[PDB]
Amino acid sequence: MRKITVLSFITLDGVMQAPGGPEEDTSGGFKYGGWTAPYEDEVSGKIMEKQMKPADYLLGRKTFEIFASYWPEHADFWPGINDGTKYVMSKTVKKSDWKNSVFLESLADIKKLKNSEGSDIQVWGSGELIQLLFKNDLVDELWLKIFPVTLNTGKRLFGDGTIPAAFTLIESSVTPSGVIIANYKRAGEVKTGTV
Amino acid sequence: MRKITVLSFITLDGVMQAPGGPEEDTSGGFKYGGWTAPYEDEVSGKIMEKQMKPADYLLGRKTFEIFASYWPEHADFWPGINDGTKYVMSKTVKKSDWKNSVFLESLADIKKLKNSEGSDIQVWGSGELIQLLFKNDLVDELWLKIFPVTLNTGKRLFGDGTIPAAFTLIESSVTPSGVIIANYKRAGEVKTGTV
Ligand SMILES: NC(=O)c1ccc[n+]([C@@H]2O[C@H](COP(=O)([O-])OP(=O)(O)OC[C@H]3O[C@@H](n4cnc5c(N)ncnc54)[C@H](OP(=O)(O)O)[C@@H]3O)[C@@H](O)[C@H]2O)c1
Ligand SMILES: NC(=O)c1ccc[n+]([C@@H]2O[C@H](COP(=O)([O-])OP(=O)(O)OC[C@H]3O[C@@H](n4cnc5c(N)ncnc54)[C@H](OP(=O)(O)O)[C@@H]3O)[C@@H](O)[C@H]2O)c1
Repeated sequence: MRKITVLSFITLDGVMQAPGGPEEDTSGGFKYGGWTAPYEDEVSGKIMEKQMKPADYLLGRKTFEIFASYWPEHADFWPGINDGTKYVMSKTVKKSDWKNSVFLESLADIKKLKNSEGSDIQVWGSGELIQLLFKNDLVDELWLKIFPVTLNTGKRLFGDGTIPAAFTLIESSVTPSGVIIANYKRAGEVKTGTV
Repeated sequence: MRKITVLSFITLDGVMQAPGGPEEDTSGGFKYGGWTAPYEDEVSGKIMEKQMKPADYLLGRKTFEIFASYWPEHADFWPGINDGTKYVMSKTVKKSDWKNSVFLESLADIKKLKNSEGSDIQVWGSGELIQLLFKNDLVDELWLKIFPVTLNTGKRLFGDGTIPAAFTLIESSVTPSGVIIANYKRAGEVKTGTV
């Protein structure tokens, strides 16, 4: 069994659509593409230069295609995304000219990939796919960056597929710009009591 | 002009409902009341102590009635809520047995209270009222406790009133139990660039 970590940038109110630029995702007429931009410093760059080390990858087709239009030309900056296998969930795509790209189609195939032998899997973007992974408790770890911003609309990290579940805060950090780094571990079932 | 702070206990996915006990709020058949119970410790107690200093209060009727059923009999632990004036939004309750209870019926009333002179206003619970506050940008600070848990359903802090807006992280820390204390300051507009 391989470990699956979901890495995500989110607003205070859990929005994750289009962090990196105004046209990254125009779904719904979303007007705040790029909201992650004003909050980038150099300690953040180091923090997730460590989070960008070589692994394998699991992606929704849309996030795969966003990545495939950029990163094949910037392997200097992120060699992990280019050298590691990228398993992509899609029914409409079967091949890519980006090397080390395998296309899966089912929950069953994701289960086989997790069972199979190989390096730990990273998930980036992939909100819809993440809903599928959450609903089947396939997500072993969460690396979140929470930014000091609220947006009403936009795709959400905790959406349709969220289940009730408990986590452990492995570690945390703060950013000179006001971003909270929070890395959680899956910890079984939700406990209730009385205060 | 008084400082309206909103204080709130939220899950990773931002559920606000019924933090303290299994029957605290059973709207929707919510089965996870008391989700903050396993996560309370000494450090949380001290941070609350600073947050429970004598202030004025602004509540939704429901949260006021939950508070009234318990807090007038425990003025030793939380004096401020008994001594301070409680401004309660309702069209249903015009008077209460609780000392220092004033009942407001409209948005204008909340603004006039804000325009007024007095102790700074604290807001606890009151998710629906909070929605009204957000929609008109009347909230100036946010003191959140984020808990390492996820629940699907439930009343959310950021809901049908959340508006796009920027914040400044004015403080943050972590409890040994794994909760993240994040206090934020309202900071003008949302900025987008290109990473
Ligand atoms: N905040 C961040 O960390 C971050 C980082 C990067 C990107 N993003 C954003 O992430 C978003 C990615 O777009 P998206 O989440 O809407 O789509 P996505 O998950 O990246 O990919 C959606 C596609 O993946 C396939 N798929 C996903 N789930 C499936 C399922 N449960 N069953 C069968 N097929 C499934 C389908 O492919 P087919 O149609 O081909 O069959 C589906 O159309 C964008 O908004 C992007 O800006 C966020
Ligand atoms: N996470 C935390 O920190 C925390 C702490 C304590 C409690 N809570 C939870 O907060 C929740 C409080 O219940 P709630 O959020 O449903 O309601 P609420 O905001 O506490 O009060 C509901 C009542 O307030 C009045 N009201 C609120 N907004 C109004 C508006 N825009 N216009 C006119 N009147 C308005 C109305 O009174 P009338 O109907 O009387 O006219 C409404 O019925 C509970 O679930 C509680 O468990 C959370």
